[PDB]
Amino acid sequence: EWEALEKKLAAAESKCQALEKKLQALEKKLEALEHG
Amino acid sequence: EWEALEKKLAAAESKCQALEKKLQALEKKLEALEHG
Amino acid sequence: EWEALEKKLAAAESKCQALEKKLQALEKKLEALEHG
Ligand SMILES: [Hg+2]
Ligand SMILES: [Zn+2]
Ligand SMILES: [Zn+2]
Ligand SMILES: [Zn+2]
Repeated sequence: EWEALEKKLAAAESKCQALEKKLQALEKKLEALEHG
Repeated sequence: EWEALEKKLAAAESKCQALEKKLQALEKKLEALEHG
Repeated sequence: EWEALEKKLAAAESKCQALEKKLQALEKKLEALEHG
């Protein structure tokens, strides 16, 4: 249905933003190893 | 159209879950370098 | 509305593809540390 797709998309957006933060967190740890 | 958007979203969901697994795989390799 | 959801989804797709590239970029740096 229509509303279930609205929510699916909102959930998808929040998952991608959480994965962007995890990526930023990993990049910080990598840069420490690469320059520390 | 409507159905093409249903599928687009399903495809988007599966890509994000695959990227989450790749992220977990990279985090494991990073943690080995950081603590090994 | 309907069109705002069309665009939301397109924006979501492009964010995930940008995060895939960042992931590939990080994986390359990790592999250098792991094998260099
Ligand atoms: Hg994503
Ligand atoms: Zn660096
Ligand atoms: Zn650690
Ligand atoms: Zn390797």
